[PDB]
This record gives sequence, structure tokens and C-alpha cells, in this order.
Amino acid sequence: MATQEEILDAALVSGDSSQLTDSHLVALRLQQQVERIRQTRTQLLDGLYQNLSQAYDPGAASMWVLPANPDNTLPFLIGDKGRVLASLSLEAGGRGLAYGTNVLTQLSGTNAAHAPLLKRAVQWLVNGDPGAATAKDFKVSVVGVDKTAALNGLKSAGLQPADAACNALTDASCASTSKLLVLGNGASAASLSATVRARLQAGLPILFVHTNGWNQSSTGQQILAGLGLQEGPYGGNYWDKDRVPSSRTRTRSVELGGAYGQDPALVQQIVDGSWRTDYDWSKCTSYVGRTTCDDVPGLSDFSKRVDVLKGALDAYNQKAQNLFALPGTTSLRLWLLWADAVRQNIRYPMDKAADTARFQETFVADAIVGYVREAGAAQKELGSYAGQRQQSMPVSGSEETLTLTLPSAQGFTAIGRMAAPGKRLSIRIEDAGQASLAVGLNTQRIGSTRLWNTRQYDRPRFLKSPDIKLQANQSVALVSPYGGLLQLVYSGATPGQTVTVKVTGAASQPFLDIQPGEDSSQAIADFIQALDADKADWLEIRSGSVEVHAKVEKVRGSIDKDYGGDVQRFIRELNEVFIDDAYTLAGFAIPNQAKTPAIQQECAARGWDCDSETLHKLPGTQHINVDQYAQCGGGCSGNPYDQTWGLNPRGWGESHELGHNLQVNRLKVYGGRSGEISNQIFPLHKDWRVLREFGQNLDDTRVNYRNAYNLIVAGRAEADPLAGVNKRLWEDPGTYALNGERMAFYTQWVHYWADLKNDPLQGWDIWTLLYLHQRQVDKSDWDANKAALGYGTYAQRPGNSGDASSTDGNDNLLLGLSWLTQRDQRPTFALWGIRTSAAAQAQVAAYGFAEQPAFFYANNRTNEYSTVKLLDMSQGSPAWPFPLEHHHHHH
Ligand SMILES: [Zn+2]
Repeated sequence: MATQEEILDAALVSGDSSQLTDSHLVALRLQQQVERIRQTRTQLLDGLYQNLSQAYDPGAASMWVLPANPDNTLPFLIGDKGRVLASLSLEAGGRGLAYGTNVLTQLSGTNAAHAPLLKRAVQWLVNGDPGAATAKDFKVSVVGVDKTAALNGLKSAGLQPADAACNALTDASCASTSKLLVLGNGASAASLSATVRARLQAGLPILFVHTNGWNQSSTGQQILAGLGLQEGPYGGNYWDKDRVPSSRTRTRSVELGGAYGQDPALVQQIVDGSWRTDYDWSKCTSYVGRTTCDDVPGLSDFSKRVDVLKGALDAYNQKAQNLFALPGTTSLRLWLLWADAVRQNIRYPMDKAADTARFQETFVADAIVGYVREAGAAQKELGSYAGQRQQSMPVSGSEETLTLTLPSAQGFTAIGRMAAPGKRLSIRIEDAGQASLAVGLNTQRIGSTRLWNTRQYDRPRFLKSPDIKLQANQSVALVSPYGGLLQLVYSGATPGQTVTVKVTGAASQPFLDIQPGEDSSQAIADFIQALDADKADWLEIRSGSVEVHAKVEKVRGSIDKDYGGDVQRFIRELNEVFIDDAYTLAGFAIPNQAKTPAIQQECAARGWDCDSETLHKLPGTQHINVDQYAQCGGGCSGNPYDQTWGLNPRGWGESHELGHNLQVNRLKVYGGRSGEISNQIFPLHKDWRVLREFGQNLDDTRVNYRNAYNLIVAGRAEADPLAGVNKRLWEDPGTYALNGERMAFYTQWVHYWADLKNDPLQGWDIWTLLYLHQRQVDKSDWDANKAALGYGTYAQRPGNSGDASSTDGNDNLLLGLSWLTQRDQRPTFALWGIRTSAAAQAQVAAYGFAEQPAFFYANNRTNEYSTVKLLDMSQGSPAWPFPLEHHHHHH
């Protein structure tokens, strides 16, 4: 029925791009509109400038003042370095001008040359025409900046203003009689932004001067917002000292101001299809399978122009502003609808050489997504991100209420619902306390769109939305073209607080929400049933301080591969063998889980606090993304950390990487030298557990006892035996240097503790105890607790350096280990080439323990401790006591 022309016109009002498919049509309209704006700008600027001097130097002590909506705001003065030093506003049908410094008191000094242009700008403010004289004694209200100095400035520019002698900012009758309001940052008013806007809308011209030099100003920001302008970033003009030179021409300033925050060349390119056919892709590089193209000539400049558009639209997304409910946003509306229209046409996969036109146009459209609206369109093809299930997910007509717990002060947490593609969702938050909140969609890192890899432009570049700010008790309506996992983004929260999320129009992905310390068997059954229905492409799991955001087919693949399709057993292992294993090893205070009897008892014997939230609360969330692609490689560090293989509760990588989140500097030998070592206790512990509890032998050659021994025996023969071992074991700075040999130091203490306790099952408690000890060392009141912690001799809390040249880690390890074992461990530290400070050595001497003579635990397997052998290193070095497993040695 309706033509595309008709669909476009209605879409411009409503934001409803559902039926809009002709991108070329929208693009012609955008071209006309961008040309309207350039014509309107250039006539205004040309009228302002004429052949007057363009010289304007605001100095280092000044601020940049930027436009926002390109249809109604624009630069006035752009320096040679491209910084906007003053801007013009026609917002709300008004007239305003804003400068980054108080130019009015410089019109007889540094900026005498600017005075004639300033007079034309005032004529434009007062009369709407830069060549129309002001009346003699025209009434000017000056508020928030020195009145006499401002009025004298205007006089020295050849104007004849008279003091209005009333306040046109705060008094609406004064406004109606006044010809101009001049504002500075000393102003007082109720609802300053709205008040400025009201005056502007009513037809009072406004001239703002920034009065705080290179300092930012909240009052300044609020005035600018009322004008529809933007305070520049921190530091102002302090570094660049940008200025407009005397040599600047009318033509050039008209061109720069007409072009600012506009891209007619891009719009033409779109309209004509003139996408670049000859990028030199040979200049792309690849790194562990990911191709990037930063050095392809021309490409960065193009990508940065597309970033401008993305940044301009995302500024509205972030503040929860609906462009279609804001008057005079036509250019931006047209960009948004153009990109929605492209999205009806996208087809995957694309390749950077084979499909230059579709690839480049998509590259642009993907950058332009308006989330805050009452209606919109789904992208037709979701490629490697999702498919028909995501597209068809049902949504709730009624409002659902969700209670979320924030585990730390800052981060994000899964809400447990999705936006469905093209479907309006409404959301709000209540009972936030002092937490600052936003909503976001999806968790993908941008490297997981592999668009520069051959034929892998197969999903949107920006699956994760901007963070959309929320206010207590105010609803926001969203439509996403992709659908997505809703996240609650938070800062300034109180660990353990809750937030109430009310949402209407959301879909319900399979979501497993383990309730801390409560029975979960119903939640699991409900999750399994949701998976069985197979109505989603994405699922989430929240289990303790871990949240998993996962493509269903990837998780299904892991369950099918390693669990024979048994979703229950997979979940149990994920919760227990993976997650709980790690958090319990690190000794955190886990709801409704007591410490084991041996840990309980040792904590009482040491008289320690091993249970308070104050000291041992669970840390903030570690997120895991499971997807077809990762930020880097086939999996990548971070938070979230990314992986593409699935999700393996028994995996080495999963626990190694979780282990990074749980590292602490005071348990690292030589700082960064243990940056890939001290986290290894997590996967090692898990493998020890897996071999015992399941009979499966994983990664059984990780701990290189044999070569650690070789290096120790060779090193200790040197004149300085500690330095000799240090050189051989800890000196190499390579990321995974001597990884297996350094790990063997960490396990020494496990075998020692098992022997000391006379219980082969207790060995790993030493690491849980050191963790407990360290968090007290880190946060307990020093004078009151140092004796219990074995730090009696220290006037102050030790340092927390992670540097390889620091002894902070070595020292605390030496003290914790000596104190817990109740033996002086200096001789085994020396054996391993590990130096400690004089302070720490004195503390160990203070304990008055018997030395533990140097010792070394040797094994020819990592996971099976029953064969470990204890070597006395105190008088010499015995021969390595093992053959190699399943090996034929030389006769
Ligand atoms: Zn690592």
C-alpha cells in the first residue's frame, strides 16, 4: 500500500522505521537537508564576518564551547588547531552566542581586533541581522559577570548599551523588556538550564561568556545546556592554546563553520554508491588470527568520520533522549532512519575486497543506532550473532518486577530479560539508594566482530549498546534492531544493596539465577525446561560472583561433547568444580557455606577473623562471554573474558583466567614474574580435585618439578647461591617464562602443609589460609591486629607493590608461610632464589622458631600427590629421584 516516500514521512514523526527499506531514498532526503543546513550556516556566517578581522586569541585560560544539534547550533570561532572557541545557537527559535572566555574585558587589549566582529554578532543577537544597528541605549541585563566591565566592553566595541537595571535571567518581565542578556558563571537562578532555555524560547537573546579560565564550571555547563551547547573537555585551552590568526580569511572560516559536524562528502558517497574500490588491504596485519587494518591508507580517516556520527547519536542514547521527541532534529532523524533502512538490506557474510560497496555502507549504518524510541525496526539478518529464534521471542505485555543485588560498588549485572528485535521495551529503576544507574544491551567486545578477516563481516560492529542513563523512578522506552541481554550498569553502589527493576515488553531468555546459599533445584529445572523449548539464541547464568553471557549453541556444544547431553551434570560442575572451587580456595565469605573444619580450627588457633564481610566479602562480578568470536584470538582476557570453544567446567583456561581476577600482589613471588603463576593455583587445585573426584587426569605435566630442581641445583652451586637460582628461575621477564618451573614453588607448600597436618587431603588449605591472612594484612586495623598476623615488629602495614623489583610479595609470602607453619622458612626461600627485605627477615627472626632446613618436594606427575617425594636440600642436593612416566630412558 504505502509508498516508501509516505513511509519515510510518517517514520520521521514517530521513529517507526518497520516498513522503511529504500535506503537510497532516505539518503537523497538527508543530502537535501544537509545542504539546507550548509546554506543556512554559510549565509549567517558570511553575514557575521564580512571582511572584518578574524583574529581571536582566548589564551590558555579559556574553555572550548561546542555545538550539539547541527541543525540549530554551529561554531562561530574555530582555531587553527580546530578547537571551537565560541559557538552560535538558534535553539528553540532563539538567538544565542557563547564564548570560552570573557572576551568583553579584552576588547581593549588582547582582542581589540575582534571588537568589530563582536559588534556584528551583537547586532545579530539583538536584531536577528548582523548588519542591523542596535538602538542607542538598548537595554542590556548583565548577570553573573561584572556589569560595569561588560557594559564598557560593549561600548568599546562601538555599541551604546544601557544597563537594564533588572535581572533578565531570573525575572520574566525584565526579560520581556530587555534587548540582550549577558551571562557569566557567577549567576544565580532556579533550574538554571530550563530557565536559560525558557528565556531563549521567549526571544530574549543571550550572550554567554565563560568566566573561569581553563576551569570547568557547573553553572557554565548548565547555561550552555540551556543554549543547546556543550562545555569542552577538562583542561580547556591549556595545552593547545588554540586561536584564530589575523591571517584567517572570511572564505575559510565560512567553509569550516559550514562543514563542522557535517559530512556532505559521506552523504554524497552514500547517494552515489561511490565506495572505495582500491584500499590496499595488503597493509592489514594479523595477530593470533585477528586481522586489523589501522595502517591501510585512507581507512582510519574514514573510520574516524564514521565515529563522529556514532558519537553524535550516542550522546542522545546515553542521556536517554529520544531524537524523535525533540524538536528540530531532522538531520539526525534522517541519519537514523537511513541506517534502519540499510539494516533491512544487510546480508551476510561480507568481505572487505569482494563486497566493497555493501561492506562500506554497512560499516557506516552499523555505527548509527538509535535505541531510545517508541518504535523502530528489527535488522532482518542477525548473521553470526543470532537468528530466527531471537527474532521470534515472545514478550511480556505486563510489567515484571525484578530485584537485583549489586556485589560491589561499580560494574554491571544481568537483569535477566532481553529486548526483542524491533520491539518496544519499557524500563525503570526504583529503590536505588545512592547507586548511580544505567541500562545497557549485550556484552560483546568490539574485536568480536571480525570484519577485517576474510569473509567475516557477518554481524554488527556494535552489538553492545551505549550505556543509557536512568533516573530514579523515570521510565525509558527502548527499541533495539538486534535484540539483547539487558544489563544493569552501576557505580557508587553499596556492596550487597539491591535495586528494583521494572520492565515491560521484554523477552525471557533462558536464565539461571543461583540464589546465594539457597536451594537451587527448582531454578535449575526451570532453566533446563527453558533450554528444552529452544526458543532463544542467547542464555545467561548468574552463579555467585560469576555471570556467563553465552550463545546457546556454544553451551549446547559443551554439554553434548563432554557431558553426554546431561545439562544437570554440566550445571553442577560449573557451580561446584569451577566456580565454588575457586572462591572457596581463596577463602571468601560465601553465604551459607562454613569453612571446612581444618580451616575453622586453624583460624581459631591463630585467633583470626576468617569470616567477616568486612574483610572477606566476595569480590565484584567476573563476566564470561561465550560466543562465535572473541575480542582477540579464540579467547581473550578481561572482564568479561571471552571464549569461542564453549564453556568447560573442567577447563584449564576457564580457571586460569578466573584466577587472574583473584590474584593479589602480596602472594606473588617477584611481582610480575608471578603474574602468570600465582593464578595457577586455581586450575591446579581444580585438576587435583578432578583426578580424585572423577578419575580424569588433566594437564598432568603442568608443574615442572624436574626442571625446577635442575635450575635450583645449578644455581645454588654459585658463589651467591640465592642469586644463582634467581638468575636461572625468576629473572627472565617473558610473559610465560619458566611457567612450569615457577609453579613448582607454589605447590611446594601444598605438599609441606599436607605433611605438617599429617593428612593428604589438607595440603591446599595453606593457600586458603594465606588468602585469609593476606586480606587481614591488607585491611585489618594495624596496631590492634599486627601481633595476631605475625607482623608484630612492623610500625606500619607493609606495601602492596606488584613490581618485579619489589620484595612486598616475597616478604608477605615468607612471613605468612613461616607464621602459619610455625617454622623459619628462610632457608627454602633462599633455595628458590627469593630475596626478602631486612624488615621481613627481622620479623621472621622475631618469631623465634626452629629453622625448617631447605627442602624440596619432587614428583613426576602434577595431579597425583601420593608419589611425591621429600628431599632434604640442607647438606647438598640428592639426585632427581624419578624416571619419566611411560618413557624409555637411555641405557
Ligand atoms: Zn594468564
